[PDB]
Amino acid sequence: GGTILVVTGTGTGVGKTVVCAALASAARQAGIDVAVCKPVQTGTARGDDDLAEVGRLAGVTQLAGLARYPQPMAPAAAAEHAGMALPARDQIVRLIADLDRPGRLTLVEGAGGLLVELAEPGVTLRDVAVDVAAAALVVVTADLGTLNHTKLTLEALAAQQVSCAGLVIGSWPDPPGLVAASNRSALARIAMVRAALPAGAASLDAGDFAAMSAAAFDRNWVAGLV
Amino acid sequence: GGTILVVTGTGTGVGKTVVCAALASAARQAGIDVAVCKPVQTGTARGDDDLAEVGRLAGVTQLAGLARYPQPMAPAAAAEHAGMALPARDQIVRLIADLDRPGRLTLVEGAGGLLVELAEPGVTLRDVAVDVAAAALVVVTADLGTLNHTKLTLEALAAQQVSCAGLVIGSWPDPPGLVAASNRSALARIAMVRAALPAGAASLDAGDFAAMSAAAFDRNWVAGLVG
Ligand SMILES: O=C(O)C[C@@H]1CCC[C@H]1C(=O)c1ccc(-c2nnn[nH]2)cc1
Ligand SMILES: O=C(O)C[C@@H]1CCC[C@H]1C(=O)c1ccc(-c2nnn[nH]2)cc1
Repeated sequence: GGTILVVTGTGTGVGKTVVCAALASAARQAGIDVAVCKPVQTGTARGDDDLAEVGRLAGVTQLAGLARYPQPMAPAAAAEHAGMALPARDQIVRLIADLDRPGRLTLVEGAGGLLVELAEPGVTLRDVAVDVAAAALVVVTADLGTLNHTKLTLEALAAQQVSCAGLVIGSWPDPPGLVAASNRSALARIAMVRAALPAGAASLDAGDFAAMSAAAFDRNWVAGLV
Repeated sequence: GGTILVVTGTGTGVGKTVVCAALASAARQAGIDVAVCKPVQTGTARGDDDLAEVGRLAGVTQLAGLARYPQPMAPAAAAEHAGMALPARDQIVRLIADLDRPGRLTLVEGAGGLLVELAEPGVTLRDVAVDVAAAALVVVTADLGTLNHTKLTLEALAAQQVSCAGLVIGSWPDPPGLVAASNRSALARIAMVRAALPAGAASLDAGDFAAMSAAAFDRNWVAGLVG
């Protein structure tokens, strides 16, 4: 096998997709083969497609998914509004395990936060992480309230013995501000801050995003992932 | 002693203060003596005074504060900016113990979410609730992402055997969209929703706020809080 990392977040809209793209770009530039799995995607009616984002930003081609739901809701709510169940737990775990191979970094992007239901009955990305023996990278914001949501998420990981690979601030503001600067210092006292992506990084073209990603992550940490 | 309830939330600005006032108002209309304490209050340089708001909204007179910091930040950050220390864990416990009283409902309003540090080193409202054997009333939003934060908060409570007294939706929109309606039904299956306060309840005057508060909570549940 290779390395499987679930990329979760403290909640919704925190930067999970752009962090997945940034780490994939950084890993590829270190020579690592990268695959990204988005088991469940919602909000397709308005055009949401996180895998296509990763492919355009980081050039990844191994992009695996199982289900797409039109409504921009939690997967279980989007599934219910469409009248079709979520995928099975076996579907998600086996897709991830089949993606995994030696020399490869396989990133699993969840929907919303860690305890969001992704499969029936009540299966979350935390359950998936246990099943595939993956560590968890936690995407956090720099905004008011992030320390509480980070601590809650890390405790939920530890409660099921899921290792934490570190934190990433999904959007670092410019200029930072008092709360943002205080939060970044405190976040590093909670867990290892692997990167802070500049605000607006999701809008970069592929070449600019690759330069940003290469500078945002520590090269020794990236190469050490596989 | 009486009944101590810590009033926490899934995060910052979710309605902890208005829920404290609503439950205080509902208990006072049932004849229950209510005290509300605020161990750590930040944002005083902005005029934030949750105790003053609770008294203004619900008519609570027994209001007890402890630590006050100017900046509208997390307690640890607001204290550091002011060159001040956070209170001790026992100081928060003493604040609550001196209010505790048979026949009285003592609400302990937190700052931000459950794992926010209120005392050094890393002492949170969850630790306080263990010290004073209080249940925890969790204020949640109806907005996108609330189920995850609610589940995370309830799991944190269980991890230290802090009983969950229930959930309160801090602001319930009218009319509710698909997300808000979905979230409420899902929330009611995660735990018992004690009330869903209408949006803008914080802007009601004394008379209207009391009428809203009485209608928002099950009278049997409120009455059974204190014997
Ligand atoms: O992936 C994201 O974060 C953004 C997507 C964009 C479209 C919907 C978002 C989503 O999938 C989502 C996941 C969980 C929850 C939730 N958790 N607890 N209550 N509701 C809400 C939304
Ligand atoms: O009580 C509230 O929520 C509102 C008050 C109003 C003024 C600041 C708010 C506060 O006290 C507060 C508490 C914790 C955090 C936090 N948690 N994790 N990172 N930062 C942020 C703010």
